Amino acid sequence: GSHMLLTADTVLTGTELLRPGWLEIASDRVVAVGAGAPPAQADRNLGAATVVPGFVDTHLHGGGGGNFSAATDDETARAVALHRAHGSTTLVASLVTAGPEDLLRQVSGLARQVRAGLIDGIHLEGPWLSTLRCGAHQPVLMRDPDPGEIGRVLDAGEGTVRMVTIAPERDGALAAIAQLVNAGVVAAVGHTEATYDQTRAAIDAGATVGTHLFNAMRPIDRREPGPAVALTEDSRVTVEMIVDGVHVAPAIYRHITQTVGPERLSLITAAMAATGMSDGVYRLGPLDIDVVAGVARVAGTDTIAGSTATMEQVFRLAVAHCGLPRDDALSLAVRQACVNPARALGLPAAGLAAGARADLVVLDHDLAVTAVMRAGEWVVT
Amino acid sequence: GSHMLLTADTVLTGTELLRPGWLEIASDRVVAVGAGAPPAQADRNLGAATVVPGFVDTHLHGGGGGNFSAATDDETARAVALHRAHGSTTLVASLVTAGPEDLLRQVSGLARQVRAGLIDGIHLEGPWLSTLRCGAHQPVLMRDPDPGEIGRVLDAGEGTVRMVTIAPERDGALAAIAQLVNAGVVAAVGHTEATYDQTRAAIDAGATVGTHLFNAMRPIDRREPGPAVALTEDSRVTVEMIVDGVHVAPAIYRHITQTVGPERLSLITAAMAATGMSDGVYRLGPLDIDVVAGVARVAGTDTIAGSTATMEQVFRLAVAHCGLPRDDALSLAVRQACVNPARALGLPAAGLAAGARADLVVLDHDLAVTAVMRAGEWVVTPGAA
Ligand SMILES: CC(=O)N[C@@H]1[C@@H](O)[C@H](O)[C@@H](COP(=O)(O)O)O[C@@H]1O
Ligand SMILES: [Cl-]
Ligand SMILES: [Cl-]
Ligand SMILES: [Zn+2]
Ligand SMILES: [Zn+2]
Repeated sequence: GSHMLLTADTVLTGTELLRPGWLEIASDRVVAVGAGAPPAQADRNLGAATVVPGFVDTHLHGGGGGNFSAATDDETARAVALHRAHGSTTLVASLVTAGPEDLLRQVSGLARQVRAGLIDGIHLEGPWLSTLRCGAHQPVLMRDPDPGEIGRVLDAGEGTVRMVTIAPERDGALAAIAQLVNAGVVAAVGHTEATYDQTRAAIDAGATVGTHLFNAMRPIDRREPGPAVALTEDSRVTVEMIVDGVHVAPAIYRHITQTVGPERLSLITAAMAATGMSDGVYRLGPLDIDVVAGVARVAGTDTIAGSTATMEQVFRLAVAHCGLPRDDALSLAVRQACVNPARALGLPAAGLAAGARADLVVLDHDLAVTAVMRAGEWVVT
Repeated sequence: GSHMLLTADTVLTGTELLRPGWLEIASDRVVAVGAGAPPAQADRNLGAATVVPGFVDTHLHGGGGGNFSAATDDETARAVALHRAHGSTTLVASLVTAGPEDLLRQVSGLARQVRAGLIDGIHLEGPWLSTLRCGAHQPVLMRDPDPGEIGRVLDAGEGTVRMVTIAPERDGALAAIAQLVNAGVVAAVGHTEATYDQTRAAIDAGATVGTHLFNAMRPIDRREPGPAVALTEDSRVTVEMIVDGVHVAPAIYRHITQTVGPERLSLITAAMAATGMSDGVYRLGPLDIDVVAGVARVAGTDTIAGSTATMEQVFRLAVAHCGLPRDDALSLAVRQACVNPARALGLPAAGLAAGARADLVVLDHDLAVTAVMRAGEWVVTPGAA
């Protein structure tokens, strides 16, 4: 654009709650943001709306019928369009376990769409995972992390692979974590039967993210705490959680938030390709997924295979279920849905502040998305 | 009575860490506490020792060969003498699940020792329980909480029953919790297969304590969190934890401390009658117990017969495993072993402060007890441990 001055009764910047607030947008940047009456006459008076920074979804597999694992322009476009429509202005595309050949093709294909700007990075969830915690993955393809293949895969992405999930109990997992962190890649722990001690070792080797805490993860036990306690204990780790109301009980979300504090939890969707569509049978990598009432299940089991949630939905549920008063709930959920995930992944600092890119979301009273701006242009006007 | 002046390199009062510190004792009361040099020449300089308030053990079954469930002067005296020598200056004696007539006799007999001053209260850990997990005491006598029997048992205690463990899923549990709170008794949640929702209902009905969190309790599951999460979530609840290194992993104790904060965890021993006994085989109530390297087992079996922890041991393990630097660790451990449990049970607020009873413990640099004072007199005088 050129000159936009927005007002709204509430503006959350990432670190403060402005009531009322205003933002001045020039081209694709925020030039200025503040509380009270605006420094000039406003162009857009949003009224009784809440403005938050754009949502930063760092772990999702598709949407609107599109699968990121397809690594085609059409499927990526329809996934990006749906999530962007719901306020996810930054997206890390996740790949499920795959054979070496398909992995290179998928990484190369997605890396092109990063460079094109459709997605902001690649997450490799697999193949270096535990077969005991596979879920919606093909366990046959999981393998020990080999430093030759890791280098080949990172070479193919040309710096666009941002995060790799590792099962810390596989042979060569601790070397692979060091190898990833030397390449500037975030090492995440997930899909693992690791003990407390093995997860603690992975953290000391440089893992800094917990992949959807409590899902595909050994449970907490009084004598063997398991990975979830190692991950919540260490302040260097940002834990992911899927708060769609299906993957973990809301009281678990509340418990972990209590434990790790406001800066150490990231909300994610793990959205699959049926997000935004109708019910039926779908595809995730090389698997068939039956979505019944929006609940994704691997065809023929009881295993939930991913969510059908957008960041707008998990934001709303975080606010409702975090147990804090409304204003504090909004502030917390903005840290979890915008600030913490961008920080954890080395992404452009989320936040509405002078010089930041103008990515923001307008929420109505019920906290539904009414507008979405990305790079200073309305995606949803 | 005259004023005794004590000095030590470090005095923890329950809220402050004084370095150096001093305390003035008159009769059985603390007169004054302060930092720096004493007001006069001290009657005893404890030197390079750390003084803490007396330990408050709110859940234990015996020690030194005595079972509180015996409800005799001889068994209670032996248990009290053992734990007192390791710094527990306040004790709440626990009874396991028992038959209705045996329950009344045990309560009646322990109430007399409350009135005599050997113990400070009674905890009924049973019979209104409902778990078969390891830790179950006598599950064939577990039964629904009948308000008639509760009134009869509370009457028998003449106000000395301070805590009652309730499994929240039994018919009548929520009513029993309301009945206990109205009678001024603490309702604890424990020995239960209750869901998260059923436990949160018990908390809304007035339960304020979790009986040895994670032990004898449904575990945490991602879709059914179980009672431990309801108990850690609610600020009204003080959770018990047995930190002897065996009942819960040290990192679980850190996790829970990190979750609930410094005010909401109590260290307990759940000590059984073999606590503090030398290696050997012993007749303790209805069981032959074999003690090997301080671990008690029923003779002829590999099965561990419960905790043999003293408050001295759990305090030292709490300081070692809480993951804080030493001074912050001592300050947390004093809250968990002294202030939080006394407050949860409505006991005389622990702490070395003007007006408080003179109950304190002297520890060396290894955090071993070297002296114990209770009501202004040395139970264990410095050097005699
Ligand atoms: C793509 C993928 O792997 N998604 C996982 C799924 O595998 C797992 O079954 C589910 C719950 O796992 P849980 O039953 O251990 O919580 O979480 C995620 O949806
Ligand atoms: Cl997932
Ligand atoms: Cl016990
Ligand atoms: Zn995933
Ligand atoms: Zn007990």
